[PDB]
Amino acid sequence: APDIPLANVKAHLTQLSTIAANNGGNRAHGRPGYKASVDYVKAKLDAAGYTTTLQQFTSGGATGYNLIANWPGGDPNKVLMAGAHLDSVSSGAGINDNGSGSAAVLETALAVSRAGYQPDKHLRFAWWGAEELGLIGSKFYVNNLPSADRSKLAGYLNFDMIGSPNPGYFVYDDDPVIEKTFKNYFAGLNVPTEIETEGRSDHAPFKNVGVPVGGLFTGAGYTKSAAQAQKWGGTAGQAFDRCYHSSCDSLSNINDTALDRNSDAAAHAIWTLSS
Ligand SMILES: N[C@@H](Cc1ccc(I)cc1)C(=O)O
Ligand SMILES: [Ca+2]
Ligand SMILES: [Zn+2]
Ligand SMILES: [Zn+2]
Repeated sequence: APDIPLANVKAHLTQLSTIAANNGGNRAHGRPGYKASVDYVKAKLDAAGYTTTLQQFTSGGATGYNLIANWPGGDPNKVLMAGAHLDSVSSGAGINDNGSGSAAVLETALAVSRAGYQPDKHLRFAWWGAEELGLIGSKFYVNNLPSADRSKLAGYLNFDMIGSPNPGYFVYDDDPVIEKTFKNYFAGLNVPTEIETEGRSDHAPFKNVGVPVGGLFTGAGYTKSAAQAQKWGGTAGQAFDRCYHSSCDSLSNINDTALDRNSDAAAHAIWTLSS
């Protein structure tokens, strides 16, 4: 797998930050900063050669969108998906929650095209709307995916909050092959990981219909323990993300090292699991 350039991921976050500032301070469902976020991500994918689909739904009286991006080619009967919710709460720009996962997934999709990769499995990336309303976009996708297409899914990888400023390195303890893939990447860095428990994200509708899932998380409102600060640094007794769901979930609310490592781990897992 390629090394995902941290600067490229950070540049997507800058664009999402400007989109929030240009649209009332947020990227929330039913508000213009969300569709503007979709438009940015979709244009990058279209230019890289993806087949993109805007999947519309209505929730709360307002139109929502999921953005689906299929990389042409690969085994139609073995589809590997990766995704991230692209909405924020209305209090702020949602840069860690979840610009971080959205940007890592986008940069991995662009890296596939830059590398000339032809995965054996068909790759499909997704950016979900209305996750903050209760997983509404990812539930809509799974609810509207015919059972014959559901059975073609080899896995769903989820990235939701992966740049927390006082990070831990959590790996979902779900499908064993996906989990092993992520833990192997972190072992090569000599960075320990822990099982995710803090978390309620967009892998749940896939997990609940038997699709193998996994993912990465760096923590939200829970407090980092003394033991976790000893293994990862940062500040014991402070939240992993002191700006969770806050107006201060801005460009300053990112730990570059965690964003870089989790973005690189995302690309590692997508390459490994697709061929
Ligand atoms: N989905 C939450 C943040 C979150 C990430 C990962 C897990 I696992 C659980 C929760 C939100 O959007 O606020
Ligand atoms: Ca990198
Ligand atoms: Zn989130
Ligand atoms: Zn959230």
